[PDB]
Amino acid sequence: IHEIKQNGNRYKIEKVTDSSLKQALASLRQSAWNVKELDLSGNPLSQISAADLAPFTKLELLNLSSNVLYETLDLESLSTLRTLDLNNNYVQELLVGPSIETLHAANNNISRVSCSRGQGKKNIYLANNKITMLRDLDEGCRSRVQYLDLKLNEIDTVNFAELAASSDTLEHLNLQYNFIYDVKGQVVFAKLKTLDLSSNKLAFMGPEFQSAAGVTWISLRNNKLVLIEKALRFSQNLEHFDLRGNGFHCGTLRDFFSKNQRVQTVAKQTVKKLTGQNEEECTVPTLGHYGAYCCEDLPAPFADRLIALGHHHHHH
Ligand SMILES: *[C@@H]1O[C@H](CO)[C@@H](O[C@@H]2O[C@H](CO)[C@@H](O)[C@H](O)[C@H]2NC(C)=O)[C@H](O)[C@H]1NC(C)=O
Repeated sequence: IHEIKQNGNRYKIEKVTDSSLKQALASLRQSAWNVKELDLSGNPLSQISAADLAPFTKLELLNLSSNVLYETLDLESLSTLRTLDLNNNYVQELLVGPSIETLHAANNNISRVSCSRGQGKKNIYLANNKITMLRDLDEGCRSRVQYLDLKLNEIDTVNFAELAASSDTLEHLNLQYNFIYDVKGQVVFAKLKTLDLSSNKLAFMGPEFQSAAGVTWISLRNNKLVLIEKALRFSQNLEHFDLRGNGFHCGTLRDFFSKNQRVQTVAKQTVKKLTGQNEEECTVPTLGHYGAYCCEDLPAPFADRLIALGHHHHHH
């Protein structure tokens, strides 16, 4: 009782099941040359094979969203596919081909993504999955990325070098709501416009952040920052700078802002825009401010001790 609706070279199939999918696709194969987009969203499909889709050699867009796909979705052999949407499924491991330009795969169980070597740019949407490290994405998936959304995953650390194959293409990196406690790596991201590392667990905004010197928008809101690398410099591009919700030593703010006066101004404007106030509200009134941010006097080695003792164990 399945239905194949159609509009030009774009087809949609409804009321299909694992048991009737094979038949539906046979019917579709009758006009395979005209199949540029196939929409299978909303069904109870629990699996689909590249082999099933192999005969559709002109297929550029495939929509599998809101099915019940699980385990491995391997479509690496669909050489023509440019856009794949499997939002809202249960996929654990995902493999896609050399023509992928846009990959929507939010709200799955994904812990592994692989992308065949390609030449174009990639936009990758992986919010709300089970990614625990950037190397869960293979090197193809980390090359020539333009937009990368990894929010609401379980990433523990970040090494910018692992994104070096996107140094010239990456424009947006969202890593908010992970559990990142350490960042390192020096990469010149020539095109990076936005970096979101808010709601992670960072204690030190270190020299690695020169990798983001050129951004327009950056947030480390609601981390656990105590210190900032005084040598960091941002550019005139910066319009949004959010370090609210941390635990800064006053000295570190004085040092950093002393050589980034315009950043101090951007910080104040950013807080004003978001809360209607020129400074953030502190949790403990025994706290003052340096510019817009709360801070405490952690002179001597107290600040360094908070950072070291924050992770008093060997490095994984
Ligand atoms: C894949 O199919 C889903 C479901 O039809 C699309 O999601 C909808 O997108 C349209 C247009 O953007 C919205 O009006 C609907 O509200 C969305 N529905 C849901 C449940 O999100 C989705 O856009 C399609 N993906 C692609 C890449 O075409």
